[PDB]
Amino acid sequence: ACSNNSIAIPTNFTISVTTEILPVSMTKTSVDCTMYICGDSTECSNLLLQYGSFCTQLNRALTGIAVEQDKNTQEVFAQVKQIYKTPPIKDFGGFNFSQILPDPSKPSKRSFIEDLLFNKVTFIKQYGDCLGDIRDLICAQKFNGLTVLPPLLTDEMIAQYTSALLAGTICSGWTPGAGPPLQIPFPMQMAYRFEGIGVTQNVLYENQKLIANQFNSAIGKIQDSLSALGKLQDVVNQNAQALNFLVKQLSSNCGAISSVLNDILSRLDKPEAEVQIQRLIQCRLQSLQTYVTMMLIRAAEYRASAMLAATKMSECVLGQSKRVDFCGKGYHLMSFPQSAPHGVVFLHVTYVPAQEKNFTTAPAICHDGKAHFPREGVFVSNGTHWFVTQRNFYEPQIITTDNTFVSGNCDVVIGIVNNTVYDPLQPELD
Amino acid sequence: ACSNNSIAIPTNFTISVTTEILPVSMTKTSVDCTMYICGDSTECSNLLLQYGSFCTQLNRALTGIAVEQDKNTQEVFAQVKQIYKTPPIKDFGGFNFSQILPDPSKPSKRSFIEDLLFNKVTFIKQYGDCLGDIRDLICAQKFNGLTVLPPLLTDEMIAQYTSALLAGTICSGWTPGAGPPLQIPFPMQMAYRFEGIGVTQNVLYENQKLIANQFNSAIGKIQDSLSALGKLQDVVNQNAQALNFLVKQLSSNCGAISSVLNDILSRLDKPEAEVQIQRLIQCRLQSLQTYVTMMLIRAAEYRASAMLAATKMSECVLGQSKRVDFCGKGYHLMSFPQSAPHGVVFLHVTYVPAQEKNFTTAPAICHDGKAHFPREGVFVSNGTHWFVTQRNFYEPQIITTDNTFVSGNCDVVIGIVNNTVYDPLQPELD
Amino acid sequence: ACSNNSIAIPTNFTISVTTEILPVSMTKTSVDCTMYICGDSTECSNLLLQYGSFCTQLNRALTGIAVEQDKNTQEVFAQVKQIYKTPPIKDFGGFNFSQILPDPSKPSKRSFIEDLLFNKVTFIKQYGDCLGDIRDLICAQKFNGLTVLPPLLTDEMIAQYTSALLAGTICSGWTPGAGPPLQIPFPMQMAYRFEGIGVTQNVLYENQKLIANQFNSAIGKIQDSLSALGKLQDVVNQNAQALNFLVKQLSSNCGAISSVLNDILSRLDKPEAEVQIQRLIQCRLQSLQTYVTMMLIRAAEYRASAMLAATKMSECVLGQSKRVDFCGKGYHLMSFPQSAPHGVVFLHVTYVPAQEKNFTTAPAICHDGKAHFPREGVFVSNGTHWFVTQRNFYEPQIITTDNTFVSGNCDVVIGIVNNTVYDPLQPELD
Ligand SMILES: *[C@@H]1O[C@H](CO)[C@@H](O[C@@H]2O[C@H](CO)[C@@H](O)[C@H](O)[C@H]2NC(C)=O)[C@H](O)[C@H]1NC(C)=O
Ligand SMILES: *[C@@H]1O[C@H](CO)[C@@H](O[C@@H]2O[C@H](CO)[C@@H](O)[C@H](O)[C@H]2NC(C)=O)[C@H](O)[C@H]1NC(C)=O
Ligand SMILES: *[C@@H]1O[C@H](CO)[C@@H](O[C@@H]2O[C@H](CO)[C@@H](O)[C@H](O)[C@H]2NC(C)=O)[C@H](O)[C@H]1NC(C)=O
Ligand SMILES: *[C@@H]1O[C@H](CO)[C@@H](O[C@@H]2O[C@H](CO)[C@@H](O)[C@H](O)[C@H]2NC(C)=O)[C@H](O)[C@H]1NC(C)=O
Ligand SMILES: *[C@@H]1O[C@H](CO)[C@@H](O[C@@H]2O[C@H](CO)[C@@H](O)[C@H](O)[C@H]2NC(C)=O)[C@H](O)[C@H]1NC(C)=O
Ligand SMILES: *[C@@H]1O[C@H](CO)[C@@H](O[C@@H]2O[C@H](CO)[C@@H](O)[C@H](O)[C@H]2NC(C)=O)[C@H](O)[C@H]1NC(C)=O
Ligand SMILES: *[C@@H]1O[C@H](CO)[C@@H](O[C@@H]2O[C@H](CO)[C@@H](O)[C@H](O)[C@H]2NC(C)=O)[C@H](O)[C@H]1NC(C)=O
Ligand SMILES: *[C@@H]1O[C@H](CO)[C@@H](O[C@@H]2O[C@H](CO)[C@@H](O)[C@H](O)[C@H]2NC(C)=O)[C@H](O)[C@H]1NC(C)=O
Ligand SMILES: *[C@@H]1O[C@H](CO)[C@@H](O[C@@H]2O[C@H](CO)[C@@H](O)[C@H](O)[C@H]2NC(C)=O)[C@H](O)[C@H]1NC(C)=O
Ligand SMILES: *[C@@H]1O[C@H](CO)[C@@H](O[C@@H]2O[C@H](CO)[C@@H](O)[C@H](O)[C@H]2NC(C)=O)[C@H](O)[C@H]1NC(C)=O
Ligand SMILES: *[C@@H]1O[C@H](CO)[C@@H](O[C@@H]2O[C@H](CO)[C@@H](O)[C@H](O)[C@H]2NC(C)=O)[C@H](O)[C@H]1NC(C)=O
Ligand SMILES: *[C@@H]1O[C@H](CO)[C@@H](O[C@@H]2O[C@H](CO)[C@@H](O)[C@H](O)[C@H]2NC(C)=O)[C@H](O)[C@H]1NC(C)=O
Ligand SMILES: *[C@@H]1O[C@H](CO)[C@@H](O)[C@H](O)[C@H]1NC(C)=O
Ligand SMILES: *[C@@H]1O[C@H](CO)[C@@H](O)[C@H](O)[C@H]1NC(C)=O
Ligand SMILES: *[C@@H]1O[C@H](CO)[C@@H](O)[C@H](O)[C@H]1NC(C)=O
Ligand SMILES: *[C@@H]1O[C@H](CO)[C@@H](O)[C@H](O)[C@H]1NC(C)=O
Ligand SMILES: *[C@@H]1O[C@H](CO)[C@@H](O)[C@H](O)[C@H]1NC(C)=O
Ligand SMILES: *[C@@H]1O[C@H](CO)[C@@H](O)[C@H](O)[C@H]1NC(C)=O
Repeated sequence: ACSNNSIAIPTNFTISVTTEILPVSMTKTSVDCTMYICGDSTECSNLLLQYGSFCTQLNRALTGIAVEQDKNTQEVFAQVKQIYKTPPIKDFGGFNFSQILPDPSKPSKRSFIEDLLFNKVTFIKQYGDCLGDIRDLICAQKFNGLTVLPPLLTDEMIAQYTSALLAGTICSGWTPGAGPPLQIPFPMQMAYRFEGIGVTQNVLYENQKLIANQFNSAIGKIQDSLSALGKLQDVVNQNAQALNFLVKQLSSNCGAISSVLNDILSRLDKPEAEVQIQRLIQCRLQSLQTYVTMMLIRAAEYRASAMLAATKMSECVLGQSKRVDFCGKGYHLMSFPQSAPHGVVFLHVTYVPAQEKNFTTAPAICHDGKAHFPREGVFVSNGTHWFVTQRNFYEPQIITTDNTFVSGNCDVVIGIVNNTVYDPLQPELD
Repeated sequence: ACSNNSIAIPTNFTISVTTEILPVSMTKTSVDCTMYICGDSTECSNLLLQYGSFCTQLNRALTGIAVEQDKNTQEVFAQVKQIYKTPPIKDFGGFNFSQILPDPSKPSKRSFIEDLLFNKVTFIKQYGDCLGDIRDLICAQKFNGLTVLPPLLTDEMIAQYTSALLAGTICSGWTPGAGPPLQIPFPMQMAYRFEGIGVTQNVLYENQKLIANQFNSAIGKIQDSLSALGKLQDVVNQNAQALNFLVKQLSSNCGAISSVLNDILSRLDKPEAEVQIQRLIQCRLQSLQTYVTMMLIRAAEYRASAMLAATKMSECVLGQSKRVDFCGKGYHLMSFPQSAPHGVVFLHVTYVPAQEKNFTTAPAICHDGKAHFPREGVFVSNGTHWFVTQRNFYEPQIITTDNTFVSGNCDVVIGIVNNTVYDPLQPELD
Repeated sequence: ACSNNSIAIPTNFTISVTTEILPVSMTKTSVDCTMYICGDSTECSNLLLQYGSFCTQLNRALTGIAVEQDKNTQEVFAQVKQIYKTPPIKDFGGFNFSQILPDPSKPSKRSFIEDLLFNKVTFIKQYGDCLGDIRDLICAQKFNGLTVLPPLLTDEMIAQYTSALLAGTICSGWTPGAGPPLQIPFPMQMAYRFEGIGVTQNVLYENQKLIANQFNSAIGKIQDSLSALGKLQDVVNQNAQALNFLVKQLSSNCGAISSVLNDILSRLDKPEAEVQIQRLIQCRLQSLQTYVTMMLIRAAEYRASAMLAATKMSECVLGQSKRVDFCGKGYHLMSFPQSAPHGVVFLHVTYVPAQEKNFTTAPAICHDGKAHFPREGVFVSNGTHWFVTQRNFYEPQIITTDNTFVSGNCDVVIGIVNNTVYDPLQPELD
């Protein structure tokens, strides 16, 4: 049976790394509603005009989406204006960051891990294949008005932004609480990260070798850990399917003698063709409207993700959020962002307690008619003596008048025990 | 008239409980577009195929929603992997939790309060009535392709999750800052919750009886307080209305001689029936598309709520958020989650100051040419003497050299007063 | 080259003000689907009924949006129940708030800045022009079923709410951590805002004149700084465009002999008119459905913004969020909300470090075989002597036994230096 004076306190700990993947953006596309609905046909074009402004409005809606996609990327990545140069030391206290930092030997300045992500995530190809030089109208005709737009920010630009966000200000002064995760005086920076989670400084300095070894090992595990990227792979598959719908639907003779305008204008009287053409226009218009509606709703989902990604970057990467399970499970220490196809990947570094054991505890200690409360932390018994220590790491200290405060009375507190508080001044007087 | 040296400090306080209700999920449904649009008719089916892939795509969209609904529930509740057993003490320091914990005597292991919520919130019935054994195709035909899907997680499973989230780790070691709201050494756990809002430990230990009495009373009020659940009742009513739309619309002869396929095929020539059938297909398709669009938009709303509910659970239940009015109005102490039909209910426990009175204050005290600033809290005057105390509870202490720090000069600070700081060492030297 | 013992510490600072603009709400509108689709025509009305409940459902959807718009406003502004009176001092320690507080001499009780916003942001007019007395049906007919609804809360009411939120509780007791940004004992309130960002109290009291001067200057800059409000101007333009779509589309003879019902009923046989009318109904219905869909999606965007605005108000205005870049860039001190057309404007006051210089640092100091760690802050070298100071403002203090704690050993910490720790008791013993 469990009693009401038993506290579990960790005697050891480990450092772990978890991965979060967010779908910041999606491929920018545009559909020319006039070319999609009507091909090389004057009769179709004139009939389409008689249906009013539906076509024009749809172009507007899709354009707005394409613009938002660049806004999303900028809000997430364009937060730092640093250039980012090259660190001439390559040693941050035994810590290995060579796998998260840009590799100078590569064509594209990506880190090893970023490259793993890049080569993992796989209509758009066909459009890309018809182009290469700068003929967009030619391809648009081949693809029935469906075109693909370039991003505002290229892969190289994003890599530069993440290099600035991750490290940036390596050289020219450490900023303990006002800058990127990676800076030269790393051992100290960490000391003020442990403190931020209720772990005193000595814990880091006395265990630098163990901690660095655990950290370096954790990174290696991430490379093998990386399924995994299905969350971003889904982005491409979902968008490709939507485009496939538009293309296939053009072959549907929606109550029509055919799906080909030329086979309606030919071998058919004027008013007969007008009716058949109108039927195809009505169906193709309905199809396009369905597509656009789906894109508007989907785009909203990606916008929400982009906002979250930007928020987490500010609070997890360029800060130390204390929100539970917000920057990963456990006690947040830091985050190292990485670029990825259509999204951002965060490597969250957290502190995890280990090897807990229950010790006997008490509310307060009665010294001489007065109740002494712990200034910080808890009181624990090792079976023969009472000590005062912290909650996130077991390290008993002698209970003295400088570790407690006095309030109320011995006869008021219920869980009061009889122990002795040490007065450090008496030996100095004598 | 008010002066510029008047600070209001609470001399008393109360503990209050507020209720938050969130619509985490909605009933999972599915519509067979082929059966809905076309019944037992070959002619209708063939004509529907001529309209392309519209029907297929709509099935896809609705299926995606049904899946998301289980994801939403899992993100909110499936955060803890504890089993949750039975506490053999039933006494947490005079605190009564019998009304929030599962009742062993019930068929369904719900708490008393959970049961109140369960029996408060009230097409779906009719479908449920035709089934009972496992005949789904038979009902689907009766209900024109409209069917209802079961949840991944049953009510019993949710009750178990909330039991783990609320308490879970009652026996086998208290985890002061790394576990559920309810653990055996409750009086102490609370001490470190009061501290978390700037209220020193003695406040709790000297007032355990009053605090427990207020807490127990507050819970009783909640039972009578529980309108109230309209927020979740709306979920059922909104969804039922949407389904009613689809059913009723089938009776609309949208520019047709009838709304019954059999009355079109009968007493009508082949090409005449084809036209009339196409008109009904076009209308029924438009109706179904309207329905699906509404479900996609609505589903997005519920997804946002589920994400918020999950976030609050992590930060309010399995932590102590300091975000203002995030976990309820006042100073957050803890939260006790409860299950509910189509949602989650949070009972937020907050600290509320009472019986404030304004005292005269000052920036700093001049002792001997040097300005002494409060180490923590404020300086106050009782009319004849100056004392130092905290801000969230009035408890005057003697101003000593250990309660202040020295900076600047007496002649620099504007709101400087002439008082005396007590030096605790002199009596020891003499 | 940079070394691994260099810390940049600010020797000066400035106070800055940034502006955030949020689109809380949008104009409430309603469309009478029956009047829009069918004008003064019995034949059109009867044919519309034959299409079922589409028309009715659309009215429902738009109504729901109009209601949500008032909910959005209430959640953001209706958080405080104070009356707000008049401060008879007009002096908060040299700080000038006359430009953010309501001006008693104006017809509408707005602040100067609020008035700048009001007169900056510019179908709806035409409807507003036909009315003035309370004839809504007359205008509705003139505008083809398109009407405009009044807000629940008028401009005056909002101004009163923001006056309560900004100041409210000026007279009758200061509430250091439980009330609005503006209260009489401002110099002290600020002291506990600087402390909240790791800046000790003396920093404010010794620099009141400089700080007040910077603050007052910053406000003047905002007036000239106020493009700018494009974010809210877009709200009107986007909504106006959507309404223009509905109006223009009524002129489209969507496969019809005309767009005028009277020109179809006249000079045409009964069954011929029925067909032509049905074509117009189908197009006008499709147009209305398109409009409503766009409004539902757009409304969701504004709902998200309203929720964010309300959240920030609680955490930024009625609190001191520590979330990075959440309440503005830099260290958050306070926020002063202002009303605006269709939205809310926040003036964020932040602390920004200035004039940094790198000092030489070290992990710990070895005194006599034992390692002394800083109780708070960092150790720095001025080139000849070691001092201990804080991180957000350079102010060296003598390193004493009361500024450090002892842990581990001299021979364990790597970055250990040989310095002397001062013992303050020896001079008292002698
Ligand atoms: C805390 O846990 C770590 C990891 O288990 C312990 O480090 C291991 O110590 C053993 C014995 O010296 C070595 O053989 C292993 O190689 C170490 N592992 C690693 C990754 O270095 C550490 O000793 C434990 N600390 C305490 C106080 O028990
Ligand atoms: C940091 O990690 C990198 C990558 O794991 C290490 O580089 C590898 O070192 C081994 C051993 O010499 C070689 O066999 C591999 O071929 C190297 N890989 C690459 C990509 O160069 C690097 O040595 C580690 N540095 C430290 C200080 O631990
Ligand atoms: C609780 O801690 C105390 C202090 O470390 C332990 O007492 C010491 O035990 C060591 C090892 O036998 C002796 O060399 C010291 O002289 C003892 N000091 C004192 C003041 O007695 C004590 O044994 C521990 N209790 C338990 C159950 O482990
Ligand atoms: C803690 O110390 C107090 C004070 O010495 C103890 O209380 C006394 O106990 C004796 C023996 O039962 C009584 O005769 C005295 O009258 C008590 N004095 C008071 C003021 O109560 C107390 O029992 C000790 N507690 C423990 C656990 O040792
Ligand atoms: C703080 O407020 C509480 C609640 O009003 C006070 O508790 C009451 O005290 C009176 C007088 O002893 C009793 O008759 C009531 O029954 C108590 N109420 C409850 C719920 O127990 C408490 O005394 C006040 N504290 C102070 C210092 O004034
Ligand atoms: C905790 O609350 C429960 C429910 O209010 C209390 O149980 C009730 O006790 C009264 C008085 O004996 C009975 O008349 C009711 O019939 C009981 N209700 C139920 C559901 O059992 C319980 O006694 C309270 N326990 C404590 C320690 O306060
Ligand atoms: C301010 O507090 C002081 C200290 O409690 C009060 O002075 C004491 O008053 C009591 C009751 O008359 C006396 O028994 C003590 O001897 C007094 N102590 C001292 C040092 O004078 C003082 O009266 C309070 N002032 C007001 C206005 O309430
Ligand atoms: C606080 O103490 C200071 C120092 O004793 C007082 O300042 C002196 O006041 C006398 C009388 O007006 C003057 O003659 C001295 O020249 C002043 N000395 C200085 C350095 O200013 C001060 O007035 C006292 N304040 C209060 C409120 O008692
Ligand atoms: C911190 O920066 C402020 C602003 O630059 C300095 O204030 C200026 O000081 C000069 C010299 O006395 C005056 O001529 C300017 O008019 C002041 N500016 C303002 C706005 O008042 C301040 O002196 C600097 N502090 C330190 C220690 O260097
Ligand atoms: C606070 O700011 C207001 C507005 O800038 C100041 O009022 C202006 O004062 C100047 C100088 O006397 C006049 O020329 C302007 O016409 C005034 N404007 C208005 C709207 O009244 C006010 O004096 C400032 N107060 C303080 C203490 O700085
Ligand atoms: C580091 O700070 C110390 C203490 O202020 C400086 O030493 C003082 O310098 C002043 C000006 O020359 C002398 O009047 C004091 O007597 C010195 N005090 C001591 C203990 O030497 C020291 O010069 C500063 N070092 C540097 C490089 O600026
Ligand atoms: C800090 O003080 C220690 C202790 O005096 C110094 O260590 C000694 O240095 C001398 C000279 O090299 C050696 O002969 C002793 O054997 C060392 N003693 C120990 C325990 O190591 C240390 O060198 C000093 N460091 C600095 C930077 O002054
Ligand atoms: C609860 O604590 C009291 C006081 O120490 C003790 O007497 C009682 O046995 C404890 N309960 C259990 C089940 O151990
Ligand atoms: C608590 O004590 C029990 C009994 O010794 C033990 O089985 C359990 O593992 C302890 N809890 C922790 C966290 O060590
Ligand atoms: C503001 O404080 C000063 C200094 O104590 C005082 O002289 C003045 O009367 C106070 N103002 C009011 C209205 O009381
Ligand atoms: C502040 O003082 C006035 C005057 O005595 C009083 O009416 C008011 O209630 C006091 N404020 C508080 C919070 O007690
Ligand atoms: C890093 O710190 C060590 C120890 O003080 C020093 O010897 C080394 O030169 C420093 N590295 C650089 C590049 O200054
Ligand atoms: C760091 O030192 C270098 C070299 O003197 C200097 O150029 C740089 O400005 C310093 N960093 C800061 C923040 O002052």
